[PDB]
Amino acid sequence: DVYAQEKQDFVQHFSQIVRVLTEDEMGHPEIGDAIARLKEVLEYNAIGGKYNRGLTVVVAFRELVEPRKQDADSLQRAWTVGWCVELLQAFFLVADDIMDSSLTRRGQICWYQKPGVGLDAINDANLLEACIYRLLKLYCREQPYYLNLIELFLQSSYQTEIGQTLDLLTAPQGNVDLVRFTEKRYKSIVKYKTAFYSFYLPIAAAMYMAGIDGEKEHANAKKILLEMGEFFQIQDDYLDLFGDPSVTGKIGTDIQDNKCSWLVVQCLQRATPEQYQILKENYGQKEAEKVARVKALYEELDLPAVFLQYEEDSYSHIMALIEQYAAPLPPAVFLGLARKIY
Amino acid sequence: DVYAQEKQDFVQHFSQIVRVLTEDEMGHPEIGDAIARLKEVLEYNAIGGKYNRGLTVVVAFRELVEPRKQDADSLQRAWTVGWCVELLQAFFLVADDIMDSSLTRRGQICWYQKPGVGLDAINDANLLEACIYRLLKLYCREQPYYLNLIELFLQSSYQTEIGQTLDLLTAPQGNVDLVRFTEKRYKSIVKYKTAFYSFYLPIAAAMYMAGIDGEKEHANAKKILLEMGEFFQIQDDYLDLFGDPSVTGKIGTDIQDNKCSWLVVQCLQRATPEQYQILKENYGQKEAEKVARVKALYEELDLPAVFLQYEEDSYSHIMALIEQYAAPLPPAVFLGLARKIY
Ligand SMILES: O=P(O)(O)C(Nc1cncc(-c2ccc(OC3CC3)cc2)c1)P(=O)(O)O
Ligand SMILES: O=P(O)(O)C(Nc1cncc(-c2ccc(OC3CC3)cc2)c1)P(=O)(O)O
Ligand code: NI
Ligand code: NI
Ligand code: NI
Ligand code: NI
Ligand code: NI
Ligand code: NI
Repeated sequence: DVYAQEKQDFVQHFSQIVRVLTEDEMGHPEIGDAIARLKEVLEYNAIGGKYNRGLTVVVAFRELVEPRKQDADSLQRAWTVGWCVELLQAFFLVADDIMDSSLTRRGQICWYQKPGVGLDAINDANLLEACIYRLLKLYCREQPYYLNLIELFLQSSYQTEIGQTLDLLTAPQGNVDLVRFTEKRYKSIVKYKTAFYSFYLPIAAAMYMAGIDGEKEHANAKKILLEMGEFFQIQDDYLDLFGDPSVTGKIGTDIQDNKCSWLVVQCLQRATPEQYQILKENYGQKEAEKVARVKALYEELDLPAVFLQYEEDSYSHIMALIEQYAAPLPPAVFLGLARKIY
Repeated sequence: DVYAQEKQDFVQHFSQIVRVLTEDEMGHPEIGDAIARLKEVLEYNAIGGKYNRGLTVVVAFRELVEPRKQDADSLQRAWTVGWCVELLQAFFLVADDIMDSSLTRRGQICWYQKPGVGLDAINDANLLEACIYRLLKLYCREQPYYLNLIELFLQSSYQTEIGQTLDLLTAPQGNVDLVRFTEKRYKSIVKYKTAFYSFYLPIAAAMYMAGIDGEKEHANAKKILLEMGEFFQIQDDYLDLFGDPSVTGKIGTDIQDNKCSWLVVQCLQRATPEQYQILKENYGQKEAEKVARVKALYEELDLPAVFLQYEEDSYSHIMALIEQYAAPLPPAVFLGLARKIY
């Protein structure tokens, strides 16, 4: 597994990231305390996940750059850009966990729930975002791809934010409207909130670093990657209720938060009138017994089986897209990523 | 007054900003509802202030670009970049108002306090930030200053965020430590949280648009502008307690929020032991009668008089800095801005 193989060098590069994002400001001692908070923020919120998004930059870089061009410095830049993706994820999750009223993340209490943090986490999240552009400047300003990367990160953030807006719009608190939860709406939400940044961004970043900047190449890659990302968000939704939190590292809130989850969409597609009313009466509310009734209804409708069938069909479809669209990139770039997520 | 003179054309350019930040996504109808929320967000949070930061870009542009180079399109770009500064301010204020537990802003309820908004405002604030880079791309991508502007905005955001971190660190909730509130610490906080983005950013943006990209020119401008910005934040702190909210458009929260305000710093400098204990017992707490005791102590110490004397000395100092550092830029660039704020 090329990911488990690159993981150790990638993870060890973190203290170098933290050191340069502190060292860069030691010529201004007056911001010492702020920089110390930044370090706490990075340590708590950028470490402890699987690193799949950042590692995808590194793995793809190795597979797209001619081995003779992979010198020490280029590899440093690839690990930094990987870490930029992870910092973006860290920004996103800190803010998302506040907006979703989440409890735990990567097996520890959400940053905003720590005593003494609370809504100061809004600023911390944004500092994580700023660090991306500081690293890009420090490591990539002289490279021909510098502006492509800055623009890719900004664009990906805008897309992701538009997706979060749809997520939040489709899920008003205290307001049960199941008529909004359609398959068409679900697909749009997950394309924007998740697929672009989790799948397109890291590969595209590696493509740009390899000098692959053509509009058609990027469009073909994106065809595969946005579909992979849709599957990934369906799986996240499934695991929100049916996943083991000792493995997922977090407690699900989608039912309580009135979310347009893939589960509720599949539920509505299959439910009788009587089952629809049950869902209506119990969805979107904090009460544990109401949530349990929703989970029981999903179990009654065999949604776990439906998901396992979906995962098989999705995997086959993604593989067919790789056959259609991978060239001229090595298919391994996409296969290695599919292996991680399926 | 050159500001009141440019204000109308600037403010009318807003519906064009809103139209291009909607029109740009009409080739993706699936995000319609998100774009509609974005429009509400822009209307509520980018309109109703004095527009001093955005107008400074426009005024400076007119004074720094040779009149023969001020064609229709360049002026559009100057109004857009002005609006970028205002969108940055909109991002900042939406998030700040949440973190400060504020009630009103520009004479209406804070966006996050509207029923149905609440912490979804975290995402709205970030969308405002994303819009900056979308406008820069749409209007300035072909210009030689495009990367300078992207980098200036990102840098200014990072500085501002580091300043907000210090603000929040120096003001822990439920925790009265007046020993932290020193003059040295106060200056650092306000340089970073306010001076860079409110004063340096808009002028620098105009400088870059005029092709003035030299490190020394920018450093000289910054010497004036960071001091102006310190004065501006002292004044904001004074008005937080002593300003008329029908004029400021907002209710102050600095005492309740345990802030390192210029007022509390001046208070500590002058207070007897007995007055120190009063401050200690009453600062940083929600109770209206405690806040009132703090205000009474500041009045007992003639802090309003101290502020009026400060404003006179600061104005003279800023004018002396303009004499030292304005050349070769027209002094009017700095004088017009000083006139607005003093
Ligand atoms: O990991 P989680 O299951 O919490 C998922 N988290 C997730 C997935 N995709 C995008 C985001 C995201 C991105 C930006 C956000 O806010 C921007 C201002 C920060 C919030 C959330 C968050 P979700 O809540 O969608 O089920
Ligand atoms: O207008 P206000 O009096 O509320 C002032 N607002 C203000 C002044 N300077 C900087 C900010 C600011 C910037 C970024 C922020 O958070 C970034 C993630 C958004 C929060 C606040 C906010 P302050 O609270 O400092 O007295
Ligand atoms: Ni979430
Ligand atoms: Ni979410
Ligand atoms: Ni989820
Ligand atoms: Ni405030
Ligand atoms: Ni504040
Ligand atoms: Ni204030």
